[PDB]
Amino acid sequence: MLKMEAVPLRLEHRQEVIDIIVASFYNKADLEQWLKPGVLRTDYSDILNDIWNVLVERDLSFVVYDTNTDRIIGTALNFDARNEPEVDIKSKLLIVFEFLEFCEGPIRDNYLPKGLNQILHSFMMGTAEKLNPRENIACMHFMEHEVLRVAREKQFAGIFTTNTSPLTQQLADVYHYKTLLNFQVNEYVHSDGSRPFGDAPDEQRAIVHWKEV
Ligand SMILES: NCCc1c[nH]cn1
Ligand SMILES: [Ca+2]
Repeated sequence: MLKMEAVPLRLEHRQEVIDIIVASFYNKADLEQWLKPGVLRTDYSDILNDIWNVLVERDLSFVVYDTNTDRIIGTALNFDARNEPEVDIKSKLLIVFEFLEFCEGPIRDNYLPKGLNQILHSFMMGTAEKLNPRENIACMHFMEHEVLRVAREKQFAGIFTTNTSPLTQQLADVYHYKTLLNFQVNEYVHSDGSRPFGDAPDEQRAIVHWKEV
């Protein structure tokens, strides 16, 4: 049985967190697959490197250790939704973030509580590549449990995330996240009139989830 411990993010975790996020997203992420070609592994690591110091300073993020091997198997990256760094993104990931803001912005700024320390934004999650399905499932349950604990302990009102894969969408639902938007990703229109995810099947959704704590 997999037994785990959540440790707050520290400055020396940078490369381990990057390796997990890159391995967890590059050529796997459900939105970026439609921007091919031109999704580079360094596009993800460039973003994390720009935000790394503030990410650690805000003290809302954590890694998950396997306490039997003392190695990191997962990580949850969080910010206050109203107090997030903005990075100029020179990569094609900028369209993903603009799409996510298209989903989140209207809901966040007009329907969720105003002020800082209200909305805990679950920004990225990931698990190590070598985890088998039992370990992956267990680590995701452990990270969801721990995001809730951080939210309560840090006195946030709730947890806000856009879930873009079927697994994270279904996990959100069994953890009783409320659906605020279920958007068909192939209908999103970029500023140049194109549809960057237009080739995606009609069934691929971006679901904006919210859970009060
Ligand atoms: N949490 C938003 C899902 C996502 C996709 N790509 C990057 N992030
Ligand atoms: Ca999520």
